[PDB]
Amino acid sequence: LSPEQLVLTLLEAEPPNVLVSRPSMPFTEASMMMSLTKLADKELVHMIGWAKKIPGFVELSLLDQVRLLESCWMEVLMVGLMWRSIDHPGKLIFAPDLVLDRDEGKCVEGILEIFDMLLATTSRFRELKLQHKEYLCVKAMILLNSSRKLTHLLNAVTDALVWVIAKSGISSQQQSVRLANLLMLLSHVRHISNKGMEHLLSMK
Amino acid sequence: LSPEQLVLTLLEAEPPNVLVSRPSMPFTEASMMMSLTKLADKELVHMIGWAKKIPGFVELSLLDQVRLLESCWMEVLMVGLMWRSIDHPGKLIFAPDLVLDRDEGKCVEGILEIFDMLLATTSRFRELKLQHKEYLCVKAMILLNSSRKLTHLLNAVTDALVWVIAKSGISSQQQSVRLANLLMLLSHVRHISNKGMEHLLSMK
Ligand SMILES: CCCCN(C)C(=O)CCCCCCCCCC[C@@H]1Cc2cc(O)ccc2[C@H]2CC[C@]3(C)[C@@H](O)CC[C@H]3[C@H]12
Ligand SMILES: CCCCN(C)C(=O)CCCCCCCCCC[C@@H]1Cc2cc(O)ccc2[C@H]2CC[C@]3(C)[C@@H](O)CC[C@H]3[C@H]12
Ligand code: NI
Ligand code: NI
Ligand code: NI
Ligand code: NI
Repeated sequence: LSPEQLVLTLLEAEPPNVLVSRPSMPFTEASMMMSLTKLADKELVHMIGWAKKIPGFVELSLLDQVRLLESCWMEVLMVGLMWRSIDHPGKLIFAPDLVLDRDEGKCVEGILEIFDMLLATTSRFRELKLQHKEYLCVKAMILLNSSRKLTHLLNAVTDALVWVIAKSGISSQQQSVRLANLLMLLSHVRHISNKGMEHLLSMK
Repeated sequence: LSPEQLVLTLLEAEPPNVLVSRPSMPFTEASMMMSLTKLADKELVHMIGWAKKIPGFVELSLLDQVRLLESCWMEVLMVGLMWRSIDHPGKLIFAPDLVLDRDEGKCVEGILEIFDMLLATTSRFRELKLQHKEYLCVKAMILLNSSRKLTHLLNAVTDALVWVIAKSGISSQQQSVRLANLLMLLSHVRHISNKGMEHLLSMK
């Protein structure tokens, strides 16, 4: 498979959006957590089908498959949330009809800071002018950077990210730099996922 | 400062080694933890002077300075340990005269698995044929990838890593790939540092 072809299959593998909605009345700690939780449940179902569409993922052992989805699922969700909210300052686009204002974060104890960390990282991706095609490779690298067919798969995604950056036309050095900047941003997603998780544990 | 000049100052900023030694008798949980702990203490002193030699680090606010050293110190220590043990399968080179066999890990409860994670990541760096000059930039990127003079500093280190990879002579695409592989290895160091820390907490 060529890089371009790898990208095209990732593009077609995007999960469908989820059918949700904001309760008409003002959010409460209960209804906001109820909404986020139902949303994630449906996204988690679609995430499994998405990973199965990544070229070579189903050829991995069932155990490795489950292992990857299990250890980086909050990260895959957050980066999708960031991509969706990239062009909307102060807003988190959890789902097409589940758009939350930053200030709504005070509706839940301790979610405000997590919202703020998501908004900041999203702003960095915006400043970097992240492209939708680079978002697809970066998302697949989060799921896979955790040995043999796996390393092969990661390499393929990496060559697909490099091909996408080459098509932007900047210089060779600026292409390396851009690569380094995209990858260093994923470690920020890792950090916010760890805090979001602890935020969940203490909560439920 | 040119990339080459940035590298040369990092090279001269390497901390001096520490004066330590193995107790003559066979290690016990107490004497192994005593040795590791004294070693780290002295390395932690030298780490502070090293960071102060990174071009632009002292111009950062005192608060940011302390913040960086405080959040990624175990990572900077582990990557130095990995570099030192790169050419020695089954051995962790904690210090010139503090060389531990893998099997000595059973001398302390729960250290065996941490030793094993360090040895595995070290083997990956060996397979990648990590160069000492790339090790210097990667180490400085761990300390700095955590806004303005900081971003400037990180960019400078990144351009220094890219310059070092260009001098290896591989193709443009293989240079991007190599960059992506070095950076993805640092996230493994992050993970082992988290486990080593928890291992310490539960312990002391
Ligand atoms: C997909 C395969 C893995 C499935 N496995 C093994 C699992 O364990 C899944 C476990 C399901 C966990 C149920 C809880 C659902 C998570 C909802 C996340 C909830 C909804 C959500 C949705 C997104 O699309 C992105 C981020 C987020 C989270 C960001 C961080 C928040 C704001 C935290 O601060 C509190 C609420 C969290 C948000
Ligand atoms: C430098 C500025 C930061 C200083 N600050 C704010 C601090 O808090 C420093 C705190 C000092 C912590 C004291 C404990 C010393 C750490 C010794 C680490 C101990 C020695 C050591 C030395 C290395 O050069 C590399 C890794 C390592 C660790 C690897 C992971 C191990 C094997 C764990 O599984 C148990 C022992 C750990 C090893
Ligand atoms: Ni569905
Ligand atoms: Ni939009
Ligand atoms: Ni000294
Ligand atoms: Ni050696």
